[PDB]
Amino acid sequence: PIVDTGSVAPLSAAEKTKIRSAWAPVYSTYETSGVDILVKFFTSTPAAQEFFPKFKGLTTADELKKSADVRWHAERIINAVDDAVASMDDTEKMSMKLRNLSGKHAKSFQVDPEYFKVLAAVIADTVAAGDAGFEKLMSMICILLRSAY
Ligand code: HEM
Ligand SMILES: [C-]#N
Repeated sequence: PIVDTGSVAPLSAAEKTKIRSAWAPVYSTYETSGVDILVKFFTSTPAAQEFFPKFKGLTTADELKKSADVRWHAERIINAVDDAVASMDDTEKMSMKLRNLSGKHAKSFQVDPEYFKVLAAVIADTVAAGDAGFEKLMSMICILLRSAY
């Protein structure tokens, strides 16, 4: 499972390899996959949607699915994960951008951080359900997201 504390053991070449092949298709169909992830997130975690002003009034899966607002936002989420994927070998680059995102989330949007690991789990389920390699990358992501709190 995905954790947002402690430290993560380094990825092995096998992990890196599978993360990359599983990520590919999700990224290339971002306009579709991105929406799916958000719909899934908000229907199972309704508390979380309140932290999103732009999505006020979208009360159904169908409404979420068809809102352009959700689509544009979702692409920014995919692009950020994609940045992490692309940077697995360069801890200094990876970290830098995530630390930045962390600061924005705590001081700018002021979100409750308990949800980072919940969203990250919807992403892992979408990309490759139960893959241990993918869950580690997602855990590194969550740790870093919590860094500015
Ligand atoms: C996997 C974890 C997540 C990633 C990769 C992520 C990524 C992002 C990105 C890339 C942005 C845009 C930053 C910018 O405009 O410069 C953003 C904004 C935002 N995020 Fe996250 N996020 C994550 C989790 C969450 C969660 C769980 C919440 C709610 C609890 C949240 C709430 C927000 C809000 C409210 C905004 C601003 C929306 C707006 O007004 O445009 N994020 N996020
Ligand atoms: C931010 N989702």
